[PDB]
Amino acid sequence: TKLLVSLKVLVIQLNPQIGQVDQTIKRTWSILDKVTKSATYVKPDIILFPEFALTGYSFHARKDILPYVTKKDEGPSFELAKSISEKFQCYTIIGYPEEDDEQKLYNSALVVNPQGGQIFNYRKTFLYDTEMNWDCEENPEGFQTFPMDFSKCAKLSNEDSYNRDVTLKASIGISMDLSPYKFMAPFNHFEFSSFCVDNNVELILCPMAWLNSTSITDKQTLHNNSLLEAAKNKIAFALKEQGLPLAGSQGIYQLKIGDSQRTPRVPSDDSTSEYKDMDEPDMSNVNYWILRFFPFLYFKLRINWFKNSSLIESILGKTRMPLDHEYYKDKHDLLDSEEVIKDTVLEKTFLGTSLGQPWKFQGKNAILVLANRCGTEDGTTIFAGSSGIYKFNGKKPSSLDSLNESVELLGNLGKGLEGAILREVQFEVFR
Repeated sequence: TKLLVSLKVLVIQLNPQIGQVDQTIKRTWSILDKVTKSATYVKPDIILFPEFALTGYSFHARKDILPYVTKKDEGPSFELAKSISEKFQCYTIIGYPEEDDEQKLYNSALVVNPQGGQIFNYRKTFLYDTEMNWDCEENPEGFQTFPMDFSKCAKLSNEDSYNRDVTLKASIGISMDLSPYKFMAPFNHFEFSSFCVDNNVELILCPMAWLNSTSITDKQTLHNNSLLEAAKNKIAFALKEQGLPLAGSQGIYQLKIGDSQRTPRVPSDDSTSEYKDMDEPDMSNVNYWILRFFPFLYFKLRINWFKNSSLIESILGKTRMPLDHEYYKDKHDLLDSEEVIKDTVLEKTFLGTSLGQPWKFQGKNAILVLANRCGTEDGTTIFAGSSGIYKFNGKKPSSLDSLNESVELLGNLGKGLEGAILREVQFEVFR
């Protein structure tokens, strides 16, 4: 049975700096106030914040982050999300540094329902180099899904108002989750987005602290003080030329609240990665993010892959998580066996292809909400901003970027300004 859904989605984009938790919270309440006063404001059903939204990101040592960690149901990030959720009767999702009872540290995203109750806590699964500075653990459950009960957000197709409830299957992916494992795995594994497709996820939520490529990441540069000093001068000039302090922009809010301006489809060029034009998205990253969701994108060649059964072995052979992942540290050939083929195996995909269909996502819908922070840290690291909302429409009739019309760019913030974007998103699910 086809069910139409309408969700009001609000994304908050922040430039948090380490040691400014109280200031970032104040700016957050300032943004939310401005949002409610917008001419085309409507109450959000869900509000999504970035990775480490209140704390800053580039922690260099366990001792430096310890004053900012919290239990999943205590502390500034939880209390903020609970207050927001009660004031807007919505789901609120925020990234925060977590500590558990056993003194283990994670990079996490907590989820609070409209009643102010914490219904989920997701831990980052693929870690970035920075997490290794402070002993961050991998999520021992690997990628996870969870239900979100939305009240009065759905209707049958011939009905005229969104008066029915719906439980959507959701998944959170925190920044690096979208990348090849450790940047070492094959690009074409598309681990996170394959997982979402495999598990028929409908609402994909991504708190991020994702870099613009002007950032200094070359390891030899980072560990040669002379090369590093020279590199830092380059970034300093790039911020100064933009009329910004080195940490980037704070407190000047770009608001796109309830408008329907879509983001222009653009191929990545040798200029789309430049840190200029703070109110425009980084289209190098927008295109790359879209590419990392390849299994959700229409691609003509899948018909040949399926016809020739070219991916059957890849499909049967793929494991739930990378073999060396935390998942298996404590969790555990259908061809040459008398075990039957289970439903779950028939749900599995590689490159978007399943055992049963050339393109498993074909004819389906999914919504992607990406909340990326902006600003700069350590004089080396420039975050890409460009938070946005996307619809994968599952339609046929093959570019690997924003030119591909099976994805809809419902709206983005700029690469450099704090702010907020609200979009009403309409899509279908089947029940």
